[PDB]
Amino acid sequence: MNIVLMGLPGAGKGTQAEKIVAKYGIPHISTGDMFRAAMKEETPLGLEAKSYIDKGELVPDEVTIGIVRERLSGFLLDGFPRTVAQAEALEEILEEMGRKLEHVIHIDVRQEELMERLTGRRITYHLVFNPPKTPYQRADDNEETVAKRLEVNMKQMKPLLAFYDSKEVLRNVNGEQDMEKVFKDLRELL
Ligand SMILES: Nc1ncnc2c1ncn2[C@@H]1O[C@H](COP(=O)(O)OP(=O)(O)OP(=O)(O)OP(=O)(O)OP(=O)(O)OC[C@H]2O[C@@H](n3cnc4c(N)ncnc43)[C@H](O)[C@@H]2O)[C@@H](O)[C@H]1O
Repeated sequence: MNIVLMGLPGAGKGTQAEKIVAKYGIPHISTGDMFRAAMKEETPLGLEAKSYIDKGELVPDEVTIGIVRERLSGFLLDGFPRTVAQAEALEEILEEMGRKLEHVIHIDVRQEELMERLTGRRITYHLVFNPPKTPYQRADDNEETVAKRLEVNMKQMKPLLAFYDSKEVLRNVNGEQDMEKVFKDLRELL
């Protein structure tokens, strides 16, 4: 059970991740969560990562690969690879491990829906979609920062999708649905 979740900021990676972990019971290696853990603990990694994360940019491939390579030593990779260079590195790591990627799952959502999804997010919950009975909000979910995140991720998305689409491991799922309907489709694949 070796799975990769990729998707644009706010597509529903982490949302589906929790459901995948609860259903199947596997490790969940989320670069985003790892950086947030590292940032909060003020480790050297966290410090140098913070500048890029707060800017909305991607942290360099070297350090991102470093952190993942060690941490892999079934699984659910979340937000990795999100560049080709990262994916190129993963292929070697996995061959070095003796475990191949069974499925790469792209959660497809539309750049318009993402702005609303990220701004309305409360941590997950959402103000209009998954509302709490009664009423924190992420630092990088600011309108201005979200725009930078979408810009930067879309650019790296195409080369990846094409990469994995050629490999014949890519599987698109319709992300623009109810949470459980999105998960059902994942179930079908998994
Ligand atoms: N490999 C890498 N290389 C370089 N840098 C890296 C890296 N990996 C991480 N980073 C760094 O990490 C930073 C942040 O990355 P990261 O923390 O991974 O965030 P992201 O990739 O930008 O995506 P988000 O986490 O914002 O959205 P999500 O996909 O988790 O969706 P969510 O479940 O919240 O759900 C979205 C919202 O919508 C709602 N929602 C969920 N599902 C549905 C549905 N089906 N219908 C309607 N609404 C829904 C939810 O309630 C929720 O509020 C990056 O800026 C970068 O700095």
